[PDB]
Amino acid sequence: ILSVDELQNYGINASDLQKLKSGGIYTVNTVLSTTRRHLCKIKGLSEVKVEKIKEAAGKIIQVGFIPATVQLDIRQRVYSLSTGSKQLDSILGGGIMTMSITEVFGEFRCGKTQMSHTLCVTTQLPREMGGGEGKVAYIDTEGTFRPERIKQIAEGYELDPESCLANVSYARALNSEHQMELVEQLGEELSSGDYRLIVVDSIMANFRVDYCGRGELSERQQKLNQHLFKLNRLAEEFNVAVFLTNQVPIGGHVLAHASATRILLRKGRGDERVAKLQDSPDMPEKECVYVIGEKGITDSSD
Amino acid sequence: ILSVDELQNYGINASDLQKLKSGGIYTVNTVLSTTRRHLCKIKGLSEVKVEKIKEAAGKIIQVGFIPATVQLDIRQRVYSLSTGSKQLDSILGGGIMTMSITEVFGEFRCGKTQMSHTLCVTTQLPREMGGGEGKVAYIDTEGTFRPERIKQIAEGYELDPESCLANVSYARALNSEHQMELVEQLGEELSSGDYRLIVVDSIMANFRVDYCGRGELSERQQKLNQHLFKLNRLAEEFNVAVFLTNQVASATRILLRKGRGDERVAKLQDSPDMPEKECVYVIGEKGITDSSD
Amino acid sequence: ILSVDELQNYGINASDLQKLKSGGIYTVNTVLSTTRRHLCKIKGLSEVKVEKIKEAAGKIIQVGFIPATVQLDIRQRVYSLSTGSKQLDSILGGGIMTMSITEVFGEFRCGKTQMSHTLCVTTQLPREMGGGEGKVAYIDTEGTFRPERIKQIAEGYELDPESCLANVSYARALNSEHQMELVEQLGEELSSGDYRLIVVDSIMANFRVDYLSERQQKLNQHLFKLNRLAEEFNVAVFLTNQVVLAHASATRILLRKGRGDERVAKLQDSPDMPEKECVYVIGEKGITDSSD
Amino acid sequence: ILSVDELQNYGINASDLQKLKSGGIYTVNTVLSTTRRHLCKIKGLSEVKVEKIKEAAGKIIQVGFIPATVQLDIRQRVYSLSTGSKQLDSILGGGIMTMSITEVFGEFRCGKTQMSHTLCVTTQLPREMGGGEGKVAYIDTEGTFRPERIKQIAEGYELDPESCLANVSYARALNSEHQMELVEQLGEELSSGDYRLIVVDSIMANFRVDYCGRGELSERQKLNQHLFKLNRLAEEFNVAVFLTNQVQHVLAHASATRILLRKGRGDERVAKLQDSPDMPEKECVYVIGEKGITDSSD
Amino acid sequence: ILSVDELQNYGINASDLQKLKSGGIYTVNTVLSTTRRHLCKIKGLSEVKVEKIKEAAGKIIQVGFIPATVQLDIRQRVYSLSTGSKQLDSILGGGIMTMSITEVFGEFRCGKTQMSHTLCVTTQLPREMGGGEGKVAYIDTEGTFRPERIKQIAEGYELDPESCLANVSYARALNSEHQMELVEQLGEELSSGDYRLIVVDSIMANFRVDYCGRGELSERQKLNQHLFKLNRLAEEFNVAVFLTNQVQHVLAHASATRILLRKGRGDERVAKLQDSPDMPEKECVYVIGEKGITDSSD
Amino acid sequence: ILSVDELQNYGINASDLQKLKSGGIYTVNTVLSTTRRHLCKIKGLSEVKVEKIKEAAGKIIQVGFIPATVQLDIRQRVYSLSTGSKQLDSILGGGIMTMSITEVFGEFRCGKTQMSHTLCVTTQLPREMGGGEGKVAYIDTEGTFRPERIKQIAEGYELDPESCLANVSYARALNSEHQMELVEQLGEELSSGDYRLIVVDSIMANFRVDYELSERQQKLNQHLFKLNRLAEEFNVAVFLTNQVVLAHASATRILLRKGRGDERVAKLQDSPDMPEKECVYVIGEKGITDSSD
Ligand SMILES: Nc1ncnc2c1ncn2[C@@H]1O[C@H](COP(=O)(O)OP(=O)(O)O)[C@@H](O)[C@H]1O
Ligand SMILES: Nc1ncnc2c1ncn2[C@@H]1O[C@H](COP(=O)(O)OP(=O)(O)O)[C@@H](O)[C@H]1O
Ligand SMILES: Nc1ncnc2c1ncn2[C@@H]1O[C@H](COP(=O)(O)OP(=O)(O)O)[C@@H](O)[C@H]1O
Ligand SMILES: [Mg+2]
Ligand SMILES: [Mg+2]
Ligand SMILES: [Mg+2]
Repeated sequence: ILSVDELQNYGINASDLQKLKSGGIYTVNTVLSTTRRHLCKIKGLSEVKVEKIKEAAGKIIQVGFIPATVQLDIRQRVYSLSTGSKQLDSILGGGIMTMSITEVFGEFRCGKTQMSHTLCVTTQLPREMGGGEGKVAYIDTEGTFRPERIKQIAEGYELDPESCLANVSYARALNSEHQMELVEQLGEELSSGDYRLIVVDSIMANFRVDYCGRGELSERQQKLNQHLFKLNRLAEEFNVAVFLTNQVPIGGHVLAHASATRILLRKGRGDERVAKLQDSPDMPEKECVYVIGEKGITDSSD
Repeated sequence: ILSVDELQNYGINASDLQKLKSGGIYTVNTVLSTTRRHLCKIKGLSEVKVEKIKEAAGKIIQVGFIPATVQLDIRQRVYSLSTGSKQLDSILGGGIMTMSITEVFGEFRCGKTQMSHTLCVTTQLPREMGGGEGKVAYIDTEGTFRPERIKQIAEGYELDPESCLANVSYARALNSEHQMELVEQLGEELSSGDYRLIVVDSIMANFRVDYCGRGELSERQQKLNQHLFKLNRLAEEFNVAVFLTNQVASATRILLRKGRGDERVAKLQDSPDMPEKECVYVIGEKGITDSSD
Repeated sequence: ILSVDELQNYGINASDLQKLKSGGIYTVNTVLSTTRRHLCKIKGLSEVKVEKIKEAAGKIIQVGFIPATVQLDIRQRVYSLSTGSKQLDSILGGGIMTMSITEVFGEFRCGKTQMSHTLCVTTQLPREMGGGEGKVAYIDTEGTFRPERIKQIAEGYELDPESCLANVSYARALNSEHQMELVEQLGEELSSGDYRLIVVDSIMANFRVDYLSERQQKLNQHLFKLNRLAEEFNVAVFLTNQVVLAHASATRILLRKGRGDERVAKLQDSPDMPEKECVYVIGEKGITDSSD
Repeated sequence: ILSVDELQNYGINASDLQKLKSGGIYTVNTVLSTTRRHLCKIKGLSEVKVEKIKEAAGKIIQVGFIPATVQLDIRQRVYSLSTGSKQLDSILGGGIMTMSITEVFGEFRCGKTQMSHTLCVTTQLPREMGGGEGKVAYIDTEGTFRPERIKQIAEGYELDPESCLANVSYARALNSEHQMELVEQLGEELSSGDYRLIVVDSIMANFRVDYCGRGELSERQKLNQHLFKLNRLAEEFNVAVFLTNQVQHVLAHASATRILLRKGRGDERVAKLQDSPDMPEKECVYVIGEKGITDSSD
Repeated sequence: ILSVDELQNYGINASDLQKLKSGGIYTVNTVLSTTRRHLCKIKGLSEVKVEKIKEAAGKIIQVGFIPATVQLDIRQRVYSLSTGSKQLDSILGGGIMTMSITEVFGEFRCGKTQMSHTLCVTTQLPREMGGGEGKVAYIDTEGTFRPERIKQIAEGYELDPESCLANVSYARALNSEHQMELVEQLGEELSSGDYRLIVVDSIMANFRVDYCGRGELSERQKLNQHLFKLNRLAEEFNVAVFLTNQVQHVLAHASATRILLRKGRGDERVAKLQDSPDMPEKECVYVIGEKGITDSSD
Repeated sequence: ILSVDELQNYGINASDLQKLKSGGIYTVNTVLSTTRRHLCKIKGLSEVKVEKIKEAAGKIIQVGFIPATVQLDIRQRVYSLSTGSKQLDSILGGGIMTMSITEVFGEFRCGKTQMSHTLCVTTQLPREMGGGEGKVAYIDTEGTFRPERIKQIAEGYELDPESCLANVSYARALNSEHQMELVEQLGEELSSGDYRLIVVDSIMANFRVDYELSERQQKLNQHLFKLNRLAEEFNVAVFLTNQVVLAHASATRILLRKGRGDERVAKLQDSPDMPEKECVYVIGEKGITDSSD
């Protein structure tokens, strides 16, 4: 990831960089992504500075027409974060992928928060065993974050548990607007390049709580759009997997279109649970079997 | 617990604070957890002043990304409210957890009211003795409260019956609605911060009789739901444990069944910390205990 | 127990009092225990009107978290009415308990009616010897009520017979609907607050004849109304039953025929006391101990 | 006893009264007793009509809580029908009491039919000597109703025998359903208020024959309905119900009081009060003489 | 395709040619297409210079009235790019046709991106079997372009995956302004004449987010200019512009031919030729197999 | 039709014919129609030459008030170009009229291009069948011309298709200025006199993107004036199509609309002489045909 600071040599004053920081512009990728119209309304930014900023930013990263071979090289750098269950890793083609949006959904009691915790613990695993070796941002919209569970699963994975606990980040989304403010503020944390996973558990809870009654659902939806859009944008810029959790599916066409990958969970026999991929741009629908044990989400044979 | 007093020296007028008091906001955590649109809905509050109130609340304590190590340090303050049964304490990690909602259901004469009384007495116990050394609030819907039982249990644990009987604030939840605003007006009581337990027994007794007939169950549900929602949030910022009793949203769920003779069986259904287990208990002179006890 | 008339002092027109009394609301306690939704169902009352009447009633008597010492004090006024036998009263903690539903059941002629008469006479006794010093409302469904038995037992306890008879308010329930309307009208007569006991003998002798799901729902409504009335009016509602209803009754006792006139009373269920059994007998003095 | 015709002046036309009488309702007490649902089953009656009928009946005779002194005054209207033997009258507290069911049972020849004849002849006696001074409805399920015995006992009680015979309403029940049809047509002739006793001798003779096999024992809830109807008329007409039964849980709970009849030494007979709502168990000695049941010493 | 570099020897210096390159004019056909008023807007270009450039370009290729046999010969140079399913090719009369705008639209998951990848590979096919034997210009507006998918489909089409990927030129459009800047800069790369297809998947993705509120619908004429530029590129460069649209008027006018995609039972998919310049409305069955869009039978 | 070559015997040298031909004048009719001033603006033609040419050419045709005695004979020289639909020709009086500009307009997919293609073939037919037995000039501004469609329609009419394409001269109008150049030097091709139709499809396509309105209509009216005179002295029909000041130039106007289902409506919006009427047409393999046919 390349931030906005390293622009000092290209002819950008510190005042303009600070204005970009205040506007939520923390990296070159979001400099390119943000249009000149949206760049203009940034506080303190003129209608002539945004252009020269744009040509300055265009020089660092080659933004143009390229053969698909270098595009394959680009997509080689996304990480297939393991979801704990090896069969669930295989069915998704490696598991949750960074730079893309993946949603898990189902009834209550189906094992979603446990999937989130398993991702939080395995995301700090290095390459070649399903980890990304990158930090995690957890948004707790349900107040259900249990750090001792993360330490437990870390002991299960034979890693220094205190390190795993310090690496994972955490926020308690007290309301939908607090969650929105948090996802908007992720700029200066994701800019450092240490974070390679955002997990929201759940995504819709505060939206359903704050917005009640049919007279504001559309409002919710469009806010959701922005929220979801930002998440997707945050996925594409900093190369982080966005892992949503939702109850039931619900979210409508808005969430169906926003979510690139979708998984449904349902109960099986005892602690055995069964999952169904429902939508994905790479793989067809199939089935998988998992269990919730002392080390989070694993295979039944584990 | 950080009440709304610390807004005054941060740039908030006394009239604004009193309006917040009328608005149901009595702690810094509560105002930090209230939506701007929700905060301006309070009568006498304009949308311009709620913003400055919000950052005034935000300066005293930060809300956002905090390393999970610090979140674990914060979680370390929670106290396990001992049920009185050492084995049942073990199967729940020391008892009822704070910051969360506990629900108990089963057939009648299964000890749920006895469980409520035992928690109501053990809450006064100091730390490392299964209690938070804090006060109790009892919200009675079935009218089965017996202060004589609290005195008896305080005798059983070698506690002053008058002292434990004194640290219990009691109120009858006559109807479902009255239950709603009796839960709503807990801000004043918990703003002292001494409280560690709130008990409602039973949760569904008032709602089941206030809304009868399949013509309104749906709306009845959401009523109950919003009630539950408040309870859930009412459990978090105040570091209290809410014990809900049910008759046959809740973070913990327990089933109680009648066993052979005078013993009963306890089973766990839902928990965000430990898997389900099984246990046995009796109702001795000190309340719910182990059979050998 | 305070009538809603003090509510008149709070800027409230007499039409409100008449409407509340017509709707079955006869005391500030009933106002506090009645919901806005059901109070609006009363003809002539609007939503804001019900809101203001409720807040005025709450201004009369506060309903909120009080220290439990005050709850013990208000619990001290709870009356323990002797059943006539010292053993059963001891295993009951001092007799029957007000603010609660006591149900006794057993075989045919286990002494349920005789023990109902003993409860009818003992409640008129003052405190310090297991009484309640007040009147008793006797709802009879099988036709087994006998004033002469009450007179004889009252003479046994060495008190005026005719005053004892005039001290009991009796009603015969002909069928289930009459049984319900009687307990509905109990509020008006109990608003005076003199009564202490509500005997129903027996609860479902008319429900069985008049009818299942509708019968069960109607009986559930009946028992709920009885329980609410017992809670609000500081009276013990004592039920008898023959051989669902356990849900409403706070305390349950089973009666078994023994050898000859000897009878066994078993505490099958209680909210407070443990499972204990005892022996009693029906004699010239009513319900007495086996040695007595 | 106030008939339903007393509702005519309260705002009810004769058509509704006739429709009520068609359903077996001849007394305002029966109007109050019958639930609104059962009154809806009456042909030609609507829910509004049922409600207004009930409201009108409530006003003429009040139902509500009253002081128990008034209830003692009401219970003072209960007759004590003489059994014929003074000691058994003392044991029973005055004899056979109306408003309740009295059952007598025992072996054959104990004198159950003779007891029924004695009651049918002594009910006609005035008060203050054990009589109810009213008519008696005899139902014979055995063919043993002997008017000559009634005449003989009436002559024994120095009373006109012809009036005694004319004063008793005799019916012969051929089978069980005929016996029922009799008991729920009894409402018409009981409305006159002249009857104080309903003798059913016996209650089991027709049922033990008309129903045979374990399949029909469950059906004989029909007997429950029969006995409930008898108790209802006993309550709402102030008449004693004197049932007769033989020996070889229904009647145990249906009958308010019970008596065993047993054979003694020689012609002596013993009557044991097995159950009674208010009296304790005792035993009496009696004989069956020319005047029916009589004290053994006399 | 003859680049404007053919004007250097006709009496135009290199500076004017370089300015033409900077002005977006890269072909003599592009010179003839555009009006002199548009050339005079270019910095450093005067009216006389513009006129002499137009005069010189007119001599290279004639623009006048010719017999329709010659125009039939010219129309014989269109490319019939197979869609992937032979049935839909028969419905289209040869599949995709160049010098035209083909717009396929449908709901999410319908298979517009899969068909775009099938097109990226099948255009590279030599002709006589449904191909175009040329490069592809892929513009992605949603991040859904999978090079591995093209690799796998090309392997299904027994081709070298590495060269097949090297031919297609990919561009990720972050926002609408970038998407446009890309489409006008497409003129420089298209001047080689190697390309046969320009995929835009999807056309309206950046517009739904870069413009919000009823105020900016009027500005979202800029999209019309975008589509006009795409149409001009397709007309001048003998390339087929294949658009993708998401469903929930002027856009319909811009596209020469349209296809609508619908989901059927199971994985069966249906394609309807909603609008076509010279074909009737029909229905086709297709599936997304290991080699992209293909017939349901195979 | 007689070209300016026959003027040479009047006393005019061949040294001035080429420059006047470069000025857009190729026939004596164009000489008479044009004014002295417009000949003066032509480079190389002096005022003496301007007056000499016109005075020499004017001794073949007179100018004055005209009773209709002889014009009816000249009026019957007008051809009736069949549209392909008997009903549509009937409401149009037998088909598209020459000596005038016919304009059809409609929204997207109304069949205007198909109508132009059909009219390219029906002209090939002789008279007494709705044709003109002559060439067709197609000016295309949207790129929707298809010689294979002409093939199909000519096959439909039982005609030689290769000859039919041989008799259709095509020209693609890239922009408005090239469109006007095509129109202005179209006279040199029509000087042969064998043409019977001129198709411009569509007339407004180039101007809507090239153009500021004042100059747009200023140029458009000149374009329409030139088209109208071409149609006038060349005995050809100018067929224009429009997508939905033009109405004044076009003598006949037709609206094509999509009706219920696949039915299409051809309303006669405006005609110089015949009343507004109604028709239904279908685009078949033969081009434009009647709904029943
Ligand atoms: N510390 C633990 N060790 C083992 N299992 C646990 C632990 N904590 C929770 N679980 C199990 O994880 C299961 C699913 O939890 P969770 O993911 O929170 O469900 P949800 O899908 O509702 O979020 C629970 O049934 C519980 O038994
Ligand atoms: N990598 C793949 N390999 C095979 N089939 C695929 C692949 N990706 C998607 N599909 C199929 O195509 C469908 C989605 O096609 P896509 O072009 O992404 O739809 P759209 O563009 O209309 O949203 C999937 O449901 C699946 O059937
Ligand atoms: N060869 C053909 N045979 C029959 N109908 C056709 C043929 N070609 C096109 N069409 C019909 O003609 C219509 C196209 O009309 P078009 O000429 O494009 O009008 P416009 O130019 O006003 O858009 C299409 O809807 C199509 O159904
Ligand atoms: Mg969860
Ligand atoms: Mg797509
Ligand atoms: Mg067209």
